[PDB]
Amino acid sequence: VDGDQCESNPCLNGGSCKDDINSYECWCPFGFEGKNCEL
Repeated sequence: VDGDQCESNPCLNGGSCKDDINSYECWCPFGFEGKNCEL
């Protein structure tokens, strides 16, 4: 489980962590952006 980028919900504000291939993608609610939804 090396593609366990959704271990401790890295994304912020109250977003979800989705996986792609090797790395992850965060899914933020409508109005938030960033790598780990920081804005």
